[PDB]
Amino acid sequence: SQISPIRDVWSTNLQQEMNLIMSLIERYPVVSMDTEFPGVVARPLGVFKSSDDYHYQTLRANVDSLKIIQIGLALSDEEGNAPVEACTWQFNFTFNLQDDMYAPESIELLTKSGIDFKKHQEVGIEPADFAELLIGSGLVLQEEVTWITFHSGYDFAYLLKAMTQIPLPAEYEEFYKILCIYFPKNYDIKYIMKSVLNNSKGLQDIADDLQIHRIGPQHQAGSDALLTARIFFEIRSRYFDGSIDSRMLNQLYGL
Ligand SMILES: [Mg+2]
Ligand SMILES: [Mg+2]
Repeated sequence: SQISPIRDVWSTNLQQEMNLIMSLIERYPVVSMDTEFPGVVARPLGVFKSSDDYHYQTLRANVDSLKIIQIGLALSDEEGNAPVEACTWQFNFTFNLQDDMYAPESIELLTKSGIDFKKHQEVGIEPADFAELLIGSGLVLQEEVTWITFHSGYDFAYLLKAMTQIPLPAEYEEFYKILCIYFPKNYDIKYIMKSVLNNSKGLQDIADDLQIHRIGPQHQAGSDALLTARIFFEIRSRYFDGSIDSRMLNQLYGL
């Protein structure tokens, strides 16, 4: 194939690329997702309702405060085939190294991983513009579409933040309720692999183990989302004989 496996999206081609995605989603209704963001800059203080509560209050504090940098969406059909048009889309969001908050370590990691911060400052997408398109796209609010993620608390929180444009709910129970309306059918591969199957490996280590090859750069959301899709179908085949167990629906790792 002579076209790009990873389609990059900027403010200049947002509408075109969303139009392409909208035209494909009915035929390729399995969406795998990842996000990149500027890390964690703080831990909230006090003592907490649990341990997951502490995890949720950490997430909420940082996701509310730190701007999204990339979202990766990889479409597949129900047997794992990607559209020939694109193995994955990578949405690149507006960010300003001089003005915005971030963990310096994360910016360095993203830079080494290939993020063009100057270009994100110049033609990065506004999350709000993306969110209007995403909500009307057919990908969310639809039981017909399955979302696939990995260790997904922050990743899903960033998408909910984009769509709602307001601070996240104060308690996990409320976050979970609203999340399951926008993403009514989702699987977290980390929950499946570690919490159910007692395999603690990370995304890349699972792919290496299963001999699944990565296309694109590690630690970029497009490539990470595509690897997520490929691991999902291989796990479904190897440990679920083709049919994922319904007890794993909508369970997020660590929350
Ligand atoms: Mg992720
Ligand atoms: Mg990633």
